[PDB]
Amino acid sequence: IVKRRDWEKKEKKKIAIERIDTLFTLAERVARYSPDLAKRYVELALEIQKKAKVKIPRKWKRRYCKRCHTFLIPGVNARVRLRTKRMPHVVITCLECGYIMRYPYL
Ligand SMILES: [Zn+2]
Repeated sequence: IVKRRDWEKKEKKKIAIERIDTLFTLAERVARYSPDLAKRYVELALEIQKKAKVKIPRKWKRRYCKRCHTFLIPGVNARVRLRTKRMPHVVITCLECGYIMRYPYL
């Protein structure tokens, strides 16, 4: 039963990650025309993350505003800059609400 429960737990997390990836894919496709819908998809992905206790894929972790949850598109509603005085890092500013997010470049 230990192995069975472990397999089910692992598969459930994989499913959660699969769903999150799909929701962000849809968010990106509808974001430019329907930003409110993209925000909804981002939030559904965040709900799954919370319920399954999983991490958002690397390819999507920086693509939404942690404050307002809008899907971020450089030039449209996001400013992306790099700072290197100390640790090189990416500075992403949500232009819709002004929230600033930083990520390691390396
Ligand atoms: Zn924002």
